[PDB]
Amino acid sequence: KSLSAAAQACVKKMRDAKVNEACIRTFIAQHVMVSKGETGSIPDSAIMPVDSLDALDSLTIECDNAVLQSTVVLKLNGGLGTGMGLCDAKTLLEVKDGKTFLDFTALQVQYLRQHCSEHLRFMLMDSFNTSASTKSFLKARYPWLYQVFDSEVELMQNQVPKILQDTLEPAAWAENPAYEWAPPGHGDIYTALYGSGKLQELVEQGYRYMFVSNGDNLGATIDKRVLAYMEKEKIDFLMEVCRRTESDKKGGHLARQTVYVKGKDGQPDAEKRVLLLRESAQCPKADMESFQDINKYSFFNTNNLWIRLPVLLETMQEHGGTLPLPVIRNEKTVDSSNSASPKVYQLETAMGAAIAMFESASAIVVPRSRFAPVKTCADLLALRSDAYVVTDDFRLVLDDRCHGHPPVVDLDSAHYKMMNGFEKLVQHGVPSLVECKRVTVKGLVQFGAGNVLTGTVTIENTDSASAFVIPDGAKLNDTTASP
Ligand SMILES: O=c1ccn([C@H]2C[C@H](O)[C@@H](COP(=O)(O)CP(=O)(O)OP(=O)(O)O)O2)c(=O)[nH]1
Repeated sequence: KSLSAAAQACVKKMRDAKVNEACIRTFIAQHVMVSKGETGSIPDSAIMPVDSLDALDSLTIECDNAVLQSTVVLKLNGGLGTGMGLCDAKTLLEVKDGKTFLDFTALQVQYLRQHCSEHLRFMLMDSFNTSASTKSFLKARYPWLYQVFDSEVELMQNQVPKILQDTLEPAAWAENPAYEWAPPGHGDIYTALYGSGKLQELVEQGYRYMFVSNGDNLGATIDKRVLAYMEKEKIDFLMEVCRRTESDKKGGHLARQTVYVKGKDGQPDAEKRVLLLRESAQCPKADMESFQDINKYSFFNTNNLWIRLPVLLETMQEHGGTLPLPVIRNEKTVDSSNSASPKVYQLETAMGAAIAMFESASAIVVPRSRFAPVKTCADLLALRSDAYVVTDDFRLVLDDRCHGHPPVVDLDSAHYKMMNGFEKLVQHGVPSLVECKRVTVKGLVQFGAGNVLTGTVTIENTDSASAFVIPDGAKLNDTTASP
């Protein structure tokens, strides 16, 4: 009511689409913020760095199994993994030995149900793109999960209209009606859990803790030392972070901020703390130096989050059924391929940003073994290789002969960024990267079946007339090999 015609059009639009009401309430709130000209900037003058945290390696103590019976595991399955040029679900790529990401997860859940807590709950966050494939995979590979897939496993992600930069109205593309919508970031999970009523369901069913992570990350597995830690320190929201390195200067960082509880009564000294998240887009042009200074801001979000659900539900109800979160303003056109299509805004939230929205919240430093996404085919190769190994609880860990360090793989992105070409590289077989510090492939190359490599291994093809084919059983140590 009393909303600008622009907003009113969006409501009307989403109504006809039969869009969940929790999404419309949330999105309009976000639409208003933008319309009022909220910059969304997070300057250094508004924040202080975080310098000390508990480490996961230091905790020894495991929780009892009764805890795990009220735990929910939720993976994010929205991504298409187009970065490797794949038009279906990313989690469905083979990782090791005919097993996909979705395989290792399902097998890990299986372990916990049998050997620890049978009441453990598994859920998935699917986009419209990933829903069918995910269901079809489970129907063949994991019946029990499929059986309930529709009923309590699958949580569908919402879609939100792209608004015109020019009038903030819902964009209209007659060529492709589907391009009028966009996913609202992975922070939509909260809005999805509320409107679907599945938050209310779980809590009523006596489910307290939930662990959320990215599907493409095989580092993220349940660790009972984290659950015990939360119970002991009464934490409602725990964000796993790894250390920010030279490579991570582009990535966002964990920071802290101050508000005050009402009144100045008590000892007039002690302050408050809130933990927030700052993406690069939120940082102003002037503060970009410190932002990339990893000695000041030393931690980044691994997106492995443990949440206390009843508290989470309570919090949303205080704010009228939604969870306010900082809104990234995505500047695009309605059809990304068309440069001359109408310029639009896409409003997106991050799931890690909610940390600042909880009274009892914290951040724990985990080893980078717990942050292992496969963004590229180079990363995909490492896992196929014998450098890694599958455990009896179905974890993926680095073989002991690597002595803690995983083989760096450089692939020529002209040929190998695409999974298509990449498969041709490994077509005849797979090499042994366990003893290989660094491997590099330039130009067009195809591997022999059973080869092995040690130390620095460079493979260069400048000719690029056909492909340099490695002999079977060939061995390369601290060398470059061209034809
Ligand atoms: O909105 C989301 C975003 C991510 N993911 C999952 C899938 C991802 O593995 C992960 C984070 O992906 P991102 O950094 O967001 C990248 P991007 O989603 O642009 O990727 P593709 O273009 O789809 O390939 O969480 C979701 O389930 N929902």
